[PDB]
Amino acid sequence: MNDLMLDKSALLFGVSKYLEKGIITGNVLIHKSLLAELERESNDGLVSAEIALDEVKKLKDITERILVNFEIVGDDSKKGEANELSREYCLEKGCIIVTADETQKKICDAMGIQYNFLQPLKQGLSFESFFDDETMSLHIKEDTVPRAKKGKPGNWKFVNLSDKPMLSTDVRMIANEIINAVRLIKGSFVEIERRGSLIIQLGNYRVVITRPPLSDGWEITITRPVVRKRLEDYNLDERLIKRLEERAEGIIIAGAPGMGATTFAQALAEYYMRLGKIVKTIESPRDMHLPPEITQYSKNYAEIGELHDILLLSRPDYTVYDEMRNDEDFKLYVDLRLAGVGMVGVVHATSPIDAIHRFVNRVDIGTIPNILDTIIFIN
Amino acid sequence: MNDLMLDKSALLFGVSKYLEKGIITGNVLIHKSLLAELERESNDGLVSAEIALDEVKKLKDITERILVNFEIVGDDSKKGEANELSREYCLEKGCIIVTADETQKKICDAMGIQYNFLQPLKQGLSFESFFDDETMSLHIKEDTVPRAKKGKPGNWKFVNLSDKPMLSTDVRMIANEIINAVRLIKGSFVEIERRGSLIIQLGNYRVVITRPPLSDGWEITITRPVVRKRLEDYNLDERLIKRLEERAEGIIIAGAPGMGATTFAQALAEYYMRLGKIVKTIESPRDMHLPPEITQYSKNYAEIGELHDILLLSRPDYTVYDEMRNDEDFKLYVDLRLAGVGMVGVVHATSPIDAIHRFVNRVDIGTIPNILDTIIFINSGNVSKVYTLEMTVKVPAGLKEADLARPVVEIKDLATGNTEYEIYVFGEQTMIVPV
Repeated sequence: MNDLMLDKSALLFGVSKYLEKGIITGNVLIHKSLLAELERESNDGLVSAEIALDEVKKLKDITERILVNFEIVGDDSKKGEANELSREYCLEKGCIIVTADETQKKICDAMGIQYNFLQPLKQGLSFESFFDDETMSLHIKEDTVPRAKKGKPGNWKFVNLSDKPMLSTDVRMIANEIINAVRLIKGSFVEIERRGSLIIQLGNYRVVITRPPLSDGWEITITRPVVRKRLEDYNLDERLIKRLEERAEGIIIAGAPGMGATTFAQALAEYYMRLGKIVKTIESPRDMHLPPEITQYSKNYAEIGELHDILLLSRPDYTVYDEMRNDEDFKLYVDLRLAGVGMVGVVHATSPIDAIHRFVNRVDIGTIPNILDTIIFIN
Repeated sequence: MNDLMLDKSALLFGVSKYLEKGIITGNVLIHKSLLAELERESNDGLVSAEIALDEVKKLKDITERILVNFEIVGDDSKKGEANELSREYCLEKGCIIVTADETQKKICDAMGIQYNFLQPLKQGLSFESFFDDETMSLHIKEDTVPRAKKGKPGNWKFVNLSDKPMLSTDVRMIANEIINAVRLIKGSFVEIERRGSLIIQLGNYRVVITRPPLSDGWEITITRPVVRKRLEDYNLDERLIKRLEERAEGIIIAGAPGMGATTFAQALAEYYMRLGKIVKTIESPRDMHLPPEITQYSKNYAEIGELHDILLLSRPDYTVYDEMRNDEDFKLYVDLRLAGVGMVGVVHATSPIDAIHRFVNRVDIGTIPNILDTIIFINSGNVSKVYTLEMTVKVPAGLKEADLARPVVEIKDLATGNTEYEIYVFGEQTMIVPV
C-alpha cells in the first residue's frame, strides 16, 4: 500500500530484513540516480557499494513473493544528488522515504516528507554474539574460523568459536556493520584510516581492520579491556602509600617486560584521580583502560611539540608517560618536571638503577632529585 | 532473432568466442559511446582498450560468418557513461545486455533488463595447462618460448615448454586473462600497480607483470608456492622443542643465505599457530606460504608506525620478522618484545655476534635477555647450533678482577651449557669470546 523510496543508508543498514519481517510495508522504489551512484562507487572499488547493491537484489526477491511492485524511477533529466532527487520524487508523488541517516531524516521532516527511520534491532551487533563477558579479544579473518582469546591478562586460553570458515563477503559485512556503529555508539570514533588499515574505537571495543594488500586477507580484530587491577589489590606498604599520597612527584615505575609495570601505573593513575588529582596520560598507541575523567593522549597522532604545549597549559597534577623509549620521551618528561608537573613514567628495565641511566645524561646532577624522587620496582 | 548489446566487460572477456560457439545468439549491437570511450582510452595508452577494440573487429567478422547483423547504435549528440546509455537503449528497444561484470548484472536485474552473463568457458586458465604438478614457476615474455622452473627449491631446473615464440599480442592477452580472473578466483587481489609493473595474487598463484619501458618487453612470471616443510620434518632435539614450546619468546633464526633460515621460520610460525597461538608475519615482499590462520603483512605497503600500532593493538603471540635488514626493523622488534610480544626474527649471518650485533646497541645490558633469549643457526636445512641468553651478576673473569662487580649476559650453547660469549659494558659495550 505505501510507496517506499529507499536511500543508500537504508541499503547499507539491511532494510531487506525489515521488509520481510513486516516492520515496514509497501512497494519498493529506488531512484535511478542512486543506482548510478552505486555503480560508480562499485567501480571505484568502494566496499560499501557491493553491500548496498547486493541488498537491492534481496529487496527485489522479497518484492517477488509478497505481490508488491519493485521499480526504478527518474532517469529523464537525471542531473543531481540521489538523495535530493529521491526527495523531490517523494514530494511530487507522495512516496515515503526510508532511511537510516539522521541527516536525511531531518531534511525530510523539514520538507514535510513522510519518512520511516530505521532503528537498530536492540541486539547491538553481529559480532557481539561471539563476545563473552570473559572474552578478551575476537579474531576474524577471511577463510578462517572465528577465534577468541578467553580469560584475564594473567590467565587466558585460545578458542575456536565455530567449525565453519568465515567467508570473505561475511567479513566485509562485519566491517561495514562496525563502521555504521560509530555514529550509533557513545564515545566512538575512527582513530585513523589508511589505505591498508582502519582503526576504530567503538564504545569499549577497540577494532583493527586490515585488508589487502597490506594483509593477505581481510582481518578484523576486536578487543575489550579486562577488569582493571585496583591499587588496593596490590597490598601496599603504609610507608609507600603515604609517600605517594603526600610526597611523591617525579615517579618511575620499572619492571621487566610482562612483570606488570604498565598495569601498576594504570592503577596508580586511577588512584590519583580518585584522590582528586587531575591526571593525563601519554601512550603510543593508546591502550590503557581508564575512566574518561582521565584524558589519554596518543602521541602517534600528535604534531611536534603539541603535547608539550597542551600539557603546560593544562598543568595536570600527574602525567603518566607509558613506555618511555625515545630521547624525545625523556626530554618531555624532564621538561614537564621542570615545569612542576608530576610524572609517572614507565620504564621497562630489569634493575631500577638501569631506569636512571637515560635520565642521568639529560640533566645536571644537582637538578636530578627534582626530576625524580621515587622509583617503584615491579616483579 | 535477438539483439545483443555488449558492454566493455564482454569485449574484454572474449565474447567473440561465445558467439561462434552459439552460447549466445542474435544480432550484435555496440553503443557509440562505448566506441568513443575505447578510442580515448586507446589514445591515453590503456592496454585494455587495444584488446577491447581488437575484439570489436573479431565480432564483426564472426557476424559475417554466421549471417547476423552487426551495428553501432546511438546518436553522436547524446552524452553520458557508455554503460548507462547502453542500458537505456536496451530498455527502449528491448535488446539484451551481454556482460561479464557483476555490477552491471546486478543493475540490469534491478532495472528489469534482460541480460546474458558470461561465465568462463573452461574451469582452468589458459596458462594453467602449462603448469605440471612439479613446476615451481612459469616464465612468459614477448618473442620467447614459454619456459618453466621445475623440481626442487634447492635443485630446480629451467626448461623450454614450446617450439614457437609468443607474440606480444599473445602475452598481453594472457595478462588480461589474469586481470579478469581476479574477480573470479577466491582470495585474489591486485597487490600493486605501477607504471611499469603489476603484481597480483591469484588464488595460490603469484603473478608479476612487467612492461616497457621498465622492461625491454612484456614479461609475465607466474609462481606457485612450494610444498612447505613442517617443523616435525626437522627432527629437532627434544631439549629444543621443549624450549620453543614453553620458554622461548625472543628468537632469531640465523644462517647463511640459502641454508634454509627463512623456511625454518616459516615452519616454526606454522607450528606455533597449531599450538593455538596467534601468529602474524612481517615480510617484504610477502612470499612465505602459510595458512590463512596466520596473517602476513607486507611491510612495503605500510605507512610509518602503522605496523607498530596494529601489532600492539591486536595482540599476537608471535610475530615473524623476515629478513631483518633496516634499523627500523630492529627497532620494531625491540618495541614489540618490550610490549611482551613474542618474536621470530630471521637474520642471515654466520656468527652469533654478527646475528645479534644489531640488537646489542639498542638496549641496556640487563634488558638484553628480555629482547633475545634464543638463537637458532640453520645449515643445509637443519639446525647447526643453538645459543641461549641469560643475565648474570658476575666479574667477567675471576682472575682478571678488573671490575670487582659486574652484571653480564652469557651466551651459552644449548648442548654444552658452555658460555661461548659474554656481554658486558666497560666504557663502550663489547662482546667476549671465551676459549
